[PDB]
Amino acid sequence: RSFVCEVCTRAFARQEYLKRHYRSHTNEK
Ligand SMILES: [Zn+2]
Repeated sequence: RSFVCEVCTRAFARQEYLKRHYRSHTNEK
């Protein structure tokens, strides 16, 4: 199954980009 960022509900082609992408959520409000 694909991978969507429960944060920005953004989907990616790979979890990698997600895991990392999450690193950009360290401070997002
Ligand atoms: Zn996100």
